[PDB]
Order: sequence, then structure tokens, then C-alpha cells
Amino acid sequence: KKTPPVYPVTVPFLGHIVQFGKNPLEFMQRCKRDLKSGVFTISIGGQRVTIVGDPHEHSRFFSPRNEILSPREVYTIMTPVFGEGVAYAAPYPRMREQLNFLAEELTIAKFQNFVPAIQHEVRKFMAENWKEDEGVINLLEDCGAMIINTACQCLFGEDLRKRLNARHFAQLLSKMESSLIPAAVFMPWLLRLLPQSARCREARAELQKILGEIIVAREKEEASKDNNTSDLLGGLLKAVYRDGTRMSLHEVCGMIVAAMFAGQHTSTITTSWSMLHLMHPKNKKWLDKLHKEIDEFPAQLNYDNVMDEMPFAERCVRESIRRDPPLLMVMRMVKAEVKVGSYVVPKGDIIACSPLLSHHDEEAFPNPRLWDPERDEKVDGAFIGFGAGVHKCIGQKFALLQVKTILATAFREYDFQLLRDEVPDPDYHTMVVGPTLNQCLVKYTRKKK
Ligand code: HEM
Ligand SMILES: O=C(Nc1ccc(N2CCN(c3ccc(Cl)c(Cl)c3)CC2)cc1)O[C@@H](Cn1ccnc1)c1ccc(Cl)cc1Cl
Repeated sequence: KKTPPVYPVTVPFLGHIVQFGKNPLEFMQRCKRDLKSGVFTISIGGQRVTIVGDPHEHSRFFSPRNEILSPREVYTIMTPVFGEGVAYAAPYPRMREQLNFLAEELTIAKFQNFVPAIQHEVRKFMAENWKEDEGVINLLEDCGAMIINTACQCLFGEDLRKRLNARHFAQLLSKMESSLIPAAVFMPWLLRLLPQSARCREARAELQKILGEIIVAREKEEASKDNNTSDLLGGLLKAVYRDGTRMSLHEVCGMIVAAMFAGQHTSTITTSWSMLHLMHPKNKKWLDKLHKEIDEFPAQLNYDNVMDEMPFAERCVRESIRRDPPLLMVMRMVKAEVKVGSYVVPKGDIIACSPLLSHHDEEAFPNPRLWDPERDEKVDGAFIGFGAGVHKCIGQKFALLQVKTILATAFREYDFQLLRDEVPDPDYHTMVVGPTLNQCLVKYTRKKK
């Protein structure tokens, strides 16, 4: 009949911004241990933030519709990235239509080309950059490059990959991004209008035009039929809203930007932790096992190699998303009271559910710091690496496709060694949390027989 515990505020303007910004894992865990309650409230600049940290309760969070627990507020910190009236910014009917359109373009029906195209770009990058028999590279850095490469390769039509290349596009992603403020999500009054924030404007507007140009190009080759180009951009342009309308350039640009920005960091980070773990000595058996699964593949890989025939490798990826969820927190705007366990949660609060917290609940994941791909969430619905319910991640299959593919190519044609005693500390100081960049230096030993 009343709110969840609160956590003592010793410095009233801050709330818990500092110990939360410092080590959110430790902290949230502390709240959950001390408050004797897996569900509890914290404050951020005096904004109530109720963390649903008991896995049995996940349903409570992910189930209510947008109108009760609203995404839109919590994501406004993106409207410059996506645009006005794009995604959440858009009314929920439309946002759903837009996300749907995207989702179609990312079903497995589209993936038929991808595994080969991905393998290609990876071998490319590796030969152009892992030229020597040995050498030391930054695994987080490179991967980031492989990912943006392999993604465009997959979702980007020849002509568009011409006028825009992966490397250049990434600079639009950085550019667009750098102008973001995490804090904004709790305190958007910050949002009110801030110097490079133009950039994200510039970064976007530049991109948009590029596409607006790209389109005119492909329309004037239809009489010929010169190319039957069905890349992500293609699909998006063919889509029709119910009301019989289509996506304006701005919405199309939005939805692709979203798509790629989405994949970029989450995917490179997951790739990074997975390789890291495997390449550790303690995980030899896990490496040994991986091999017994990719050794009897043809060099050229197809689909049936990847999804259907790499269950273990997929275990590694997921387990790695389990241990170090790139996205720490899923959040909504409580627009009306909601039951969560034996607590209620007041209209106006911020409700969150934390992959980071939940993946370290001891009931659900004994020894949560231990990376064990063979482990299984004791507690059904515990793992939320990809969210759940309505807004669960559509990019899910595609990302698994990339990482696994890359994992395969990489460890097949190379060996590896961590230049550190232990796998990198997470770096919780990025909006999308990865392994610590200046700790990701690795030594790649080419292979031969
Ligand atoms: C490791 C890779 C990935 C992780 C860890 C990840 C994580 C997540 C999470 C936790 C959510 C739910 C967050 C929320 O409630 O809003 C989500 C949703 C989403 N993800 Fe991903 N994701 C990944 C890959 C991708 C990729 C590759 C794309 C794009 C191709 C993508 C696009 C999205 C989109 C568009 C949503 C919105 C879901 C919706 O409301 O329908 N994700 N993802
Ligand atoms: O969720 C995001 N972005 C996002 C927003 C906010 C944060 N943070 C974290 C740090 N914060 C913070 C922390 C600590 C302290 Cl102390 C303080 Cl103050 C502040 C503030 C809030 C982080 C990320 O969008 C992605 C998700 N995605 C990616 C792949 N699959 C899904 C996405 C979703 C849907 C669509 Cl359509 C496109 C895209 Cl790109």
C-alpha cells in the first residue's frame, strides 16, 4: 500500500549520482543488500528512480503498455539523433509502426546474404590490419571497426556504401553521439537550449542529404531495372504506414541512424568481451569446446553454419552479455501507479529494470562474476540482456549473427593472448558500457599449418 524502500540521501541535491556514476554494480547491489529489498528507490538530482532489482519481478516492468510505463520521456535524450517525431518522440501508434518496419528489415529472411558478406569484410580488415604473423592491436578499437564495416556491408546497398563508407559513417556516429548527455534523461531541463549539439545536427543533416541524394539516384535506374537493390534503405522506402502515407526523408534517415547507432557499440562491446573471455587461459576448455564446433566448417561460411550450427558459441555471446550487459538499465516514465511485488510505484517516478543488477542476483546466477557460458539462469526471465516484452530488442538475431560469425572467422584464422593477467574491468563511464578501452590491447598470433 506504500512505496518501496528509499535509500538514504546524505547529500540532498545530488541524490546518489556519484556512487551510481562511480560503480553502479557495487552500489545498486549495496542498496539491494542493505535495504533488504531487491526492489527499491534511489534519487538522481532529486528524481525518484525505482529500480526493479528482483528477477522474479521482471514481468511487472516489461508487461505494462507504454501508456502506463512510458519509454518516450526516458529517451528524449535521443530526439536530436533520431529526429522530431521519430521513434518514441513519435506518438506510440506510429513509433510502433516505425519500429515494426525496421524489425521486418532485420528478420532472418534478410540474412541470407549476410554471413558471407560479414566474413568477407572481416577477412579484409584482418589482412589490411593484422598484416604480420604476430602483432598487438586494440581489440575493442578494431572490433568497433569490423562491426561498422560488416554492418554496412550487410544492410547497405552497393551505391550507398559507395557514397558513404563504413569508416566515414562511424565518424557521423561519434559526431552525432558525442553531443549527448546521459544525465539529461533524469534532468532534461539540461536539454533546454550546447555547442557541438549542432554537430549532431550537422552530423545528421549531412547524412540525411546524402540519402536524399542517394534516392534520386536509384529512382532513375528503375526504367532500366539496372539494379534490384533491397538494402535496409530499400525496404524502408517501400514501407507504408496504415494511413497510406510513407516515411519522409527525415523519418527514413532517422530509422537507419537509429539502426546503426543501435548496433554499433552494443555489438562491438559484446564481440569484445566474448573474444576476451575465450582468449583467457582459464577458459581454455571453453576455447577448446568452441573449436570442436567451428573446425569442421568450410572456410566460406553460410547461414546454416551460423545460427543453426553454433549453439555453444551463441552461449558464449549471451553469457558475456549476461556478465557485462552493455546497457545497464532499461527505464520508463511511470505515468500511472503500478504494482511491483509487495510495493506500489507512484505516477511520476522513474522505473527501471537493470540487466546489470539482475544478472548479478545470486539466486538467478551463482557466482555472477564467473563467466560460464554453460550456466543457465536459475530463475526464469532473469537474463534481460536484450530487454523483454514489447520493446524487446529486434536487433537481437542480427547482432548474434555478426558476433558469432566474427568469432568464427577470427579464432579460425588466428590465435590470441590477453596482454594482462585478468580480463578488463568494465568501464561504466560510457553510456554504453564495454570493457575498459586502454585495457583491451591484445597480441594476435596468425595461424598456419
Ligand atoms: C549486443 C547487442 C545488443 C544489445 C546488448 C542490445 C540491447 C538491447 C536492449 C537491452 C534493448 C531494450 C532496451 C529498451 O527497453 O529500450 C534493445 C532494444 C532495441 N535494440 Fe538492441 N541490442 C543489441 C543489438 C542491437 C542491434 C544490432 C540493433 C539494430 C540492428 C538494435 C536495435 C535495437 C532497437 C531498435 C531496440 C528497440 C526495441 C523496441 O522498442 O522495439 N539492437 N536492445
Ligand atoms: O538506450 C539507448 N540509448 C541510451 C540512452 C541512455 C543511456 N544512459 C546511460 C548513462 N546515463 C547515466 C548513467 C549514470 C549516471 Cl550517474 C547518469 Cl547521471 C546518467 C544516462 C542514460 C544509455 C543509452 O538507445 C539504444 C539502445 N539500444 C542499443 C542497441 N539496442 C538497443 C537505442 C534504442 C532504441 C532505438 Cl530505436 C535506438 C537506439 Cl540506438
